[PDB]
Amino acid sequence: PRPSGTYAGLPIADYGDAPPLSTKTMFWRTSPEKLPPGAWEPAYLGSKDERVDGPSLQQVMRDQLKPYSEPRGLLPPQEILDAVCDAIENRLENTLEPQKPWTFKKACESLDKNTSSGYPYHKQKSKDWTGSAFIGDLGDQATHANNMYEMGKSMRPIYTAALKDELVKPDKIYGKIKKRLLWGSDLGTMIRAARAFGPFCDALKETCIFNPIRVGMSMNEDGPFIFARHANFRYHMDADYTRWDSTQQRAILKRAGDIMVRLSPEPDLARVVMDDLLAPSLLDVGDYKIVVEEGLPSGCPCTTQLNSLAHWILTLCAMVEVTRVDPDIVMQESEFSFYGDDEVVSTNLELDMVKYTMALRRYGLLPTRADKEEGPLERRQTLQGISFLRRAIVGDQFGWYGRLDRASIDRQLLWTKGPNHQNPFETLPGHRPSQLMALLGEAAMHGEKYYRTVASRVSKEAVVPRHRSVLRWVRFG
Ligand SMILES: Cc1ccc(C(=O)Nc2ccc(S(=O)(=O)O)c3cccc(S(=O)(=O)O)c23)cc1NC(=O)c1cccc([N+](=O)[O-])c1
Ligand SMILES: [Mg+2]
Repeated sequence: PRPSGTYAGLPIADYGDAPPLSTKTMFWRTSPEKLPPGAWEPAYLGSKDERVDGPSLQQVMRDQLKPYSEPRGLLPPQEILDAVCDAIENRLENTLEPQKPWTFKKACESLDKNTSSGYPYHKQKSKDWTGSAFIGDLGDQATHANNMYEMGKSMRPIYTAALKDELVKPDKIYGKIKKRLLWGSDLGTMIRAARAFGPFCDALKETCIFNPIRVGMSMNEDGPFIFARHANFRYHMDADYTRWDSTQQRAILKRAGDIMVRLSPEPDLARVVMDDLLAPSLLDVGDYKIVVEEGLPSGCPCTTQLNSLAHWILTLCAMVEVTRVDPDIVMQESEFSFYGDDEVVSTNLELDMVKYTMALRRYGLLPTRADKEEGPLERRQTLQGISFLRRAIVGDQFGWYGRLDRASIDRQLLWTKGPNHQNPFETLPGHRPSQLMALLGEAAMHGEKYYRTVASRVSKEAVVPRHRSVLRWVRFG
């Protein structure tokens, strides 16, 4: 750890080991025809992107790192924070079934084998996986990490920075180029965090309908119940935060982590891992590993739950600050849904929206109105039209459900995933059945008319069910 200075506003701690940022996309066009105006396309691919002449990917990454050197917003008032945290912990103790510890074997099995091991080998995890265990280098890395876990010994996570290959609005390619920062965790940290927090994460997933952290929900199976519950409350809103992860305070995440640790079956071992996760983070940006003291270190498996929990603490602190009602009463009078930064907030309380917005902003968060104008967040008295997990919530005669917007459905027709390549507009030879049947489902939820337009598009080239049938399957079966 010898070099020094400042990289993208953040301290340099060492030289970096990360491989080069990706110059390819997994998205291919489904026909050679020209795309409509305003059509979304895969994010910028760097100096070799034929579509535009933009900055280096490393510069694009430096842009994403800016928010992490911004100053934090403020802690909620301490007396409110303490009471909110207690009420959250208490609700979780009243609902979660105690779990057994996770074994090394279980931890290994849980890892997604089709992503990278991160530092130091940067290889797809499948490559040292036998079907039942890690061998070779990953085996060594995993076993060592597991030993350290069992001994309650600290290890420093090393995260690897990347940029997300996804379809984006054209202006993010042909205007001011943007591309989203991803933190990839090192396999050692994944093994330790899996063993320590997999149990809590499982317990919490079993309650995803009765508790606000919805991670693990099935939209088609649980959405109807989840949204029917929200609708029992009068006022509905969604703060639609900007840059949620980069604006988090580690002090808040430490509060969320404390709760996770105390509700874990190996709390002394889990405490060591959570402290490592929340200590100033080492992020490999290629040239340098830099130190990031603030924001969400979003590599590991449990981080969505941790982030969700931090979301819960802040939303509730803001509501208590403004309404001056006790946390437990706010919770009696509300239904929340959280998935990382994504929220739905339903309440019977008459919130002073201007005062609510100001408190969120005082905490360093960046809530945004639907019109992106300045001023206070808005609320409505129907759940319908609020979104969660990229679906509009819709109510009808049969009940509530989540519907994918037409535009997202169109997009999945224009593009298909396949191996990585350099030119997005290239069509993939050689035809995705189950994915077609799913698309018909979503199309169906928009009526027979739109369903039929999508149904023709699907027939090419390529068992096309009737609207009424498929609707019934997706809504009820
Ligand atoms: C965030 C997100 C973004 C894109 C997709 C998604 O469906 N992507 C795609 C999958 C498969 C294909 S395929 O090539 O035809 O097989 C896609 C093809 C084109 C475009 C997409 S995409 O929507 O633009 O990514 C595809 C899914 C998600 N994930 C969710 O909607 C999601 C996340 C967590 C939980 C739930 N959920 O419980 O409903 C749903
Ligand atoms: Mg939302």
